[PDB]
Amino acid sequence: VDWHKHDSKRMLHAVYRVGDLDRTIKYYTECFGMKLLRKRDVPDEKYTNAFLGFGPENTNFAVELTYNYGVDKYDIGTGFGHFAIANDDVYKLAENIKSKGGKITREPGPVKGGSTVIAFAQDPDGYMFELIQRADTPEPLCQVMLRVGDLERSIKFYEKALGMKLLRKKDVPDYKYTIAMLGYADEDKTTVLELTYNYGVTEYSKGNAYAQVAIGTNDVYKSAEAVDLATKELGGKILRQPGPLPGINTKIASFVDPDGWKVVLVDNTDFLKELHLEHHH
Ligand code: NA
Ligand code: NI
Repeated sequence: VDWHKHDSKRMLHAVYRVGDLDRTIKYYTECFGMKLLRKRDVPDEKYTNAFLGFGPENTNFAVELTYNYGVDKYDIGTGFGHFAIANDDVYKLAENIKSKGGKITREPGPVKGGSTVIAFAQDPDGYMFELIQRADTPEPLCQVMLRVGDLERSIKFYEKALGMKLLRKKDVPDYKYTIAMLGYADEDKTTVLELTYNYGVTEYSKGNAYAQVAIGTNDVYKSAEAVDLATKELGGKILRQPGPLPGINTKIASFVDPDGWKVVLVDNTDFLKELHLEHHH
């Protein structure tokens, strides 16, 4: 209810799995112009994380790659849409991606109409990146797009569970889809969650590739209460109850939305503590 007004939430990162960490890092840095921000090896649990993006994690959204030792392939499934990168010259960007050995699946040009210039690139594991031409972006990693079976239900869920704003809604009956942009700030200044409904399609597979999106909150207990209240009316479920993780002590909670997409809430202060320990110690 009123807690969302008092909280200061932020989209932190999308977490997903990759077959070859160095290869992805090279593709993102050379083709997409990302920076490698942080890398954490966790050999006791046979994984390595790498965080990449266009600005420091304390002010920007990132991608969090997970490499499970020896595991070289995953199943993306049908529900996962794409990540989007906004850039002021998509023709040049798509040419860069090709010249670095990357793959363009949809050549640069205006969309449906037109006239926004877009392109699509495909990464080594198969994840799609929409390239969107925007003149002066403050946050290039600008969308995570997921498919959903009931858009109204989802919009209400992200509003009530997570305090997101419905930023934009666009129905395109000519092509049998509707989209919504959800987030914590104006669409052109932030990373949005784009939810896509295809007419008469109510289920998709979650696969095992995409893991979750992480959202920072000033109180995981209060935010998890809000989520639990939402899930009672609309669907989804708390998975990990709010509390500190052993050792590091970062407070988190996790849940699934009405479609099965996974969200992790992270205590904002604890997240900054994590970043600090990596970078300054
Ligand atoms: Na599309
Ligand atoms: Ni210190």
